[PDB]
Amino acid sequence: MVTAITIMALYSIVCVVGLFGNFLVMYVIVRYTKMKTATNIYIFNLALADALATSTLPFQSVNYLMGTWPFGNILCKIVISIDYYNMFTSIFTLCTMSVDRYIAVCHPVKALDFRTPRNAKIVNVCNWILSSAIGLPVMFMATTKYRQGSIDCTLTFSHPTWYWENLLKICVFIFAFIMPVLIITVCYGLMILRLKSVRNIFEMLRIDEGLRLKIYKNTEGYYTIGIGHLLTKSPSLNAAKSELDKAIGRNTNGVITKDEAEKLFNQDVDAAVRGILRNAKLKPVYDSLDAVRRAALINMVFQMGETGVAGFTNSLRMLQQKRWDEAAVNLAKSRWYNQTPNRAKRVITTFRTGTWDAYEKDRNLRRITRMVLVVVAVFIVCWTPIHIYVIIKALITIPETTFQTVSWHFCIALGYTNSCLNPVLYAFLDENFKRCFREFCI
Amino acid sequence: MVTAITIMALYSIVCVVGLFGNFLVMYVIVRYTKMKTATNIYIFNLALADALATSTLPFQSVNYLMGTWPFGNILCKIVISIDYYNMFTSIFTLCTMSVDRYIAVCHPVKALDFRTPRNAKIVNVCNWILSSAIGLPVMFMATTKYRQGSIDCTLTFSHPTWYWENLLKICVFIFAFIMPVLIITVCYGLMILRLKSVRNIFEMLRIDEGLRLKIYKNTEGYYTIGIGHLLTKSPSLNAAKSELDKAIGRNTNGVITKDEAEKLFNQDVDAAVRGILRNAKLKPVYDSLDAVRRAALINMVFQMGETGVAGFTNSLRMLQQKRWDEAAVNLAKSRWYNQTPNRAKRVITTFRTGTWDAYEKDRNLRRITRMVLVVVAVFIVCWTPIHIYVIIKALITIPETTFQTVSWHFCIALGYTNSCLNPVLYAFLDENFKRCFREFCI
Ligand SMILES: *[C@@H](CC(=O)OC)C(=O)N[C@@H]1CC[C@@]2(O)[C@H]3Cc4ccc(O)c5c4[C@@]2(CCN3CC2CC2)[C@H]1O5
Ligand SMILES: *[C@@H](CC(=O)OC)C(=O)N[C@@H]1CC[C@@]2(O)[C@H]3Cc4ccc(O)c5c4[C@@]2(CCN3CC2CC2)[C@H]1O5
Ligand SMILES: CC(C)CCC[C@@H](C)[C@H]1CC[C@H]2[C@@H]3CC=C4C[C@@H](O)CC[C@]4(C)[C@H]3CC[C@]12C
Ligand SMILES: CC(C)CCC[C@@H](C)[C@H]1CC[C@H]2[C@@H]3CC=C4C[C@@H](O)CC[C@]4(C)[C@H]3CC[C@]12C
Ligand SMILES: CCCCCCCC/C=C\CCCCCCCCOC(=O)[C@H](O)CO
Ligand SMILES: CCCCCCCC/C=C\CCCCCCCCOC(=O)[C@H](O)CO
Ligand SMILES: [Cl-]
Ligand SMILES: [Cl-]
Repeated sequence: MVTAITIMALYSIVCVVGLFGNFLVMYVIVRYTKMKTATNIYIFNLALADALATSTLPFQSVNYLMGTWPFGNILCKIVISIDYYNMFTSIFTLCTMSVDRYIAVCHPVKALDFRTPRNAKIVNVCNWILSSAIGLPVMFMATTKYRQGSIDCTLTFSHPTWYWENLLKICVFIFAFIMPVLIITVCYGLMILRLKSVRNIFEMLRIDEGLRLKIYKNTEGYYTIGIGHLLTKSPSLNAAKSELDKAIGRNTNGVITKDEAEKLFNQDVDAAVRGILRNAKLKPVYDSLDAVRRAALINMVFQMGETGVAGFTNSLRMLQQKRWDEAAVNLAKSRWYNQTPNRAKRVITTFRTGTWDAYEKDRNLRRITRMVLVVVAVFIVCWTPIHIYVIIKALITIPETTFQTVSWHFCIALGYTNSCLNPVLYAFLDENFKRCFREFCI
Repeated sequence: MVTAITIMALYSIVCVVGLFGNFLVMYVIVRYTKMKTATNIYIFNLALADALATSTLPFQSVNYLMGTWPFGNILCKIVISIDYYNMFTSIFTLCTMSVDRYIAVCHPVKALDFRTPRNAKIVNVCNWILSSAIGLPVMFMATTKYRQGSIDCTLTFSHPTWYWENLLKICVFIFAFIMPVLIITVCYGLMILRLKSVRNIFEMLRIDEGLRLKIYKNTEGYYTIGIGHLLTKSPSLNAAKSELDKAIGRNTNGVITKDEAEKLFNQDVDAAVRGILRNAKLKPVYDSLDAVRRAALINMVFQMGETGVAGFTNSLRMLQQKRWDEAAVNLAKSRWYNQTPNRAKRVITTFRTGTWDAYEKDRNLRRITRMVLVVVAVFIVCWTPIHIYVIIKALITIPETTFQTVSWHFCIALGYTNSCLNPVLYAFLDENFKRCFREFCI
């Protein structure tokens, strides 16, 4: 029974540090207002699940040693239910984390709208409901099975037993393993696919304008669609939809496609460059610029039009003579800046530096992405052997040796060990987290 | 038997366009010297497999219609063997493609060494050997099974039959589905993790120097290790290993760790900046520069040392006065340029532009990565339903309805349809490929 006792020891470490760590994490998330972010809401869900599983650990270890389940019927139902709930909610939360990461990175303008932590709370609730769809019947079908001279807290079914058992094994195998992993993989691939640094004007302006496929009132309150493409001053939707129909050639109903937006984009960019070329105030300043600053100029022409950018005589003067800090200061004193300060700040920085540093993303995204990725990898390493082992046993017979039981309980074990591994990871891969940890320690 | 006839029609389309397409692809790869790249070698392997499966298609359709296998014993063995070989070699090739992509992107300096197409050919061979480990016994255990009034080309086993059958199902399920998908996922995650554009000096210099963890003779023929960190002029390894031991503090034996290289890196970068600061010729030119050009200066000090970069009076003059094209031209006429032209070209471009455009990667990488990613996604969409369906049937009983057989043969069908889907994809996601296609068409 050395296996049983080593299981007890290992499980004691996992239980103590697991509970301690997850309680610490949840408490920290709840307590500080700085710690309340979408990522941290998801992390909270994860920590909750882990805390529950670890809570059920000590009852299992004494089951190992006694050879019986003393704790009754209801507590058993609770235990198994918590087991399944953990298995589901964990990987589902990892999924929502991968999706949220993908959104935060590949769709920043859209990200700022719905990446509020309340949405993370909502999707966490939905996670728990979907998981309730499997967890509740498991809680119902769990009971105490009496045997010759022992007691079991197994999940039992009516005849044919192997049927319902293996059916459950299928459902968990598809929904709690295959599908979520596939979703994560798609998120990652799509992420590599849609992530690329900004070195040109087209990328630059999309950061400034965004991809909105429906007609929306802009900052100035005018009906707009695509990437910053303006339609009409009038408030009526038809005069905007008919202009959209005119710009496209087919009846839009107020909705276009990505290719139609990209096509609408390129013509506006060239129309801006064209407009510059026919302007005797702009065209000279145009050729005096490096590509980065030339892009900044097109950005202004894109926004307010050629006639408006024409009346920037002194800023244009300073630009043509290459007086950068002078021009930047003068540009910051315009009504343009007063209207759209953040965008103007980026463009002015582009004029001043000749570098793209006003656009390139913060390192926070990279750090959090790294964190989530590593967490996911650890989870996969911990849960893959058991998910596979179960399916294997379900459909073939294994030559009973001590090695079989050792490997089996080892897989179950590490499957539980993930739960105590998690908070330790939060410390290393997150600076605010290790900061909170230090605040609790020092 | 409408199912059988529609299967025949569908399979005729898949067979004709599949064979045509894959033969076309393979021929194009073989014929042109421009088409011989690592990516295209992998693609060749894929096309080969697909061509084989499609080759086995027509024999199956007549099996559907006749209700018997007329084609004998050997041809049957061939068919099933080809089936399994396709299933394995395809996804293995996708794996090697994801790995090669990851290498090409995240380790360019290392990439240029072993991304020769001969290595792709070698790994293709190994792919076929690993796949031979499962394909050969399948070819042996395949035979003609006679029944009441029909004939089967099934794979049959001795008693217990379900045991060996389900065992095979397990092995294919782990090795031809789970594990490869996991490997791909790890490649993608690691890719996002190690991919980031260049905006600072540390990234810049790593591009120029590379991460080599063993002591190697550099371009100048001196013993070097880490990121461009020099050791000794002497040819003896000990005097280099002892210097490495001295630089680290523990006995290295000529091998360090990534953290030790990164630490060795930061001190050299600052030592360069320090050296500049104590130089009355360099320090003035230092403060006159924007961050990008300041990085270029550190790059030179890193390479040839403070004393060498001191004797660039005229280039330094032109730099301080901000005469960029002048300085760039003058720098290109140095013995520095004559020695290491490619690196010097990048640094000079950095001095001339103030932008990082000499470092940012080619769009070819992005395009090919996109291609491979999309191919992989399509494959997953095509092979997932059947891989799952098989496991399901292996361990539970399905209520026999027409819907069951329809869905089943539909899954098998699309599983075969991937093979004809592939070459069409090569046309869209690759410009050289659609160019070859046009050369064959127009
Ligand atoms: C059925 C056959 C059997 O031997 O039951 C004793 C079976 O293996 N059910 C598993 C046992 C392991 C399990 O309690 C674990 C691991 C896991 C993975 C997959 C899956 O289908 C099943 C399981 C569980 C339920 C979930 N817990 C999760 C904790 C990490 C260990 C049963 O269902
Ligand atoms: C065993 C039970 C059965 O009903 O045999 C008739 C079984 O399902 N074996 C599968 C049938 C399908 C199969 O011929 C296909 C698909 C596939 C996927 C998984 C896997 O384990 C097995 C298979 C094959 C062998 C591979 N081909 C690949 C072609 C794309 C269709 C058998 O083994
Ligand atoms: C790190 C991850 C990806 C690896 C996946 C682990 C899986 C594939 C490995 C790890 C441990 C392995 C099991 C260890 C013990 C046994 C008992 C033996 O009599 C039959 C094989 C069997 C059932 C193995 C099946 C495959 C197995 C479950
Ligand atoms: C696109 C990919 C990721 C989706 C995965 C497809 C899988 C999960 C789906 C697609 C078709 C589905 C099968 C369709 C037909 C049947 C017969 C039915 O009596 C039992 C369910 C069963 C066996 C389904 C099992 C699940 C199934 C195999
Ligand atoms: C059996 C388990 C069932 C789990 C069901 C889902 C619960 C988990 C969902 C979201 C986690 C909550 C994070 C903290 C915000 C709410 C508490 C702190 O409150 C706040 O600060 C808000 O502003 C107002 O509530
Ligand atoms: C039953 C299938 C067994 C498959 C075994 C592995 C074969 C596939 C491996 C590599 C693909 C070859 C690509 C073309 C290069 C060799 C032919 C063209 O030759 C060349 O041009 C070379 O320079 C010299 O050979
Ligand atoms: Cl960036
Ligand atoms: Cl780049």
